[PDB]
Amino acid sequence: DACVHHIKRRDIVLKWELGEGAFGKVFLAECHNLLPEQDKMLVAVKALKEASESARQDFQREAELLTMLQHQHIVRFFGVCTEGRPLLMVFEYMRHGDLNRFLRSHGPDAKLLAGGEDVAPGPLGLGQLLAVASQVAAGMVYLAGLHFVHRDLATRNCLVGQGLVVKIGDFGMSRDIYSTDYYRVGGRTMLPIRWMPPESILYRKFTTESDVWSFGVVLWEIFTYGKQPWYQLSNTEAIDCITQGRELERPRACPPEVYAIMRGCWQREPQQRHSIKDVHARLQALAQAPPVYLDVL
Ligand SMILES: CC(C)(C)c1cc(NC(=O)CSc2nnnn2-c2ccc(O)cc2)n(-c2ccccc2)n1
Repeated sequence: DACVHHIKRRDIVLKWELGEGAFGKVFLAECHNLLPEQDKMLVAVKALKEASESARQDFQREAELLTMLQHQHIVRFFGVCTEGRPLLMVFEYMRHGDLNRFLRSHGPDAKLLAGGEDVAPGPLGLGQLLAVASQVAAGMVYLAGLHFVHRDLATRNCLVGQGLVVKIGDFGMSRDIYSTDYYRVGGRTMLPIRWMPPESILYRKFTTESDVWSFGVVLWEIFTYGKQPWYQLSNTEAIDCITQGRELERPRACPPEVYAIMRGCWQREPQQRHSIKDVHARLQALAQAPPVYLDVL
């Protein structure tokens, strides 16, 4: 509560709504006197929907976590606004939205119409995809370092910004645009089953090793340009396939070495999976490698 930075309401000017959840409305806003170099900048502002009693504590833990967890590929948190209501959380605005939307909007069958400023026309090339994957991996190295377990790693939970800087976040399981990416158990609990390893589905254990599995699935989302994992399957069919040891096929756009990295994440025994530090190293080696090398994959 003391560690969390505070922003005066007068310094925040709401412009329009960006999105909406069950836990809050997100707005694009101007924030004044937040930084030295920038006299005025753009921010995402989550206004708390104070309906339930516990939402105020979730707000608090979110703001506390995001004040502690800060890194180049984690969503940037600037502080809260507690003076008056509704309570506001203030974030760095990422102009391309979520990585899933971005991947789909530069998929295959994308002509010269897509592109400009920070991305080329049409389908993202191998270098761009490896760049995306390396950044996410870097963010997961950091969380792995602090022994944080994400539990909902997926492209829909990654933001993309100016110059394709990618940062990991977590936007609840609240937005209805991605409700089919969860399996509703009974009432209110939602499970991202298609991203989950067999030990998480069967035994309900979430660890650093279950995140690496999920990164593996993010790597497949990236190389399928935002395709849902197991899109051909219903939820229960997916649970069956994942628990019975079935693996997602190599995507068309994905070369063998990168599929090898995915398979590294998908070892059935958690112990046998490669560390996120190794995966990042491999991807960044690939991301930064010269054109001559990459053209031969
Ligand atoms: C870092 C970690 C993965 C642990 C994480 C991140 C978050 N939180 C986020 O990622 C909210 S980002 C966000 N929220 N509202 N709007 N918005 C938004 C919209 C568009 C933009 O361009 C920019 C921002 N958590 C977390 C922790 C506890 C409870 C809930 C979430 N954990």
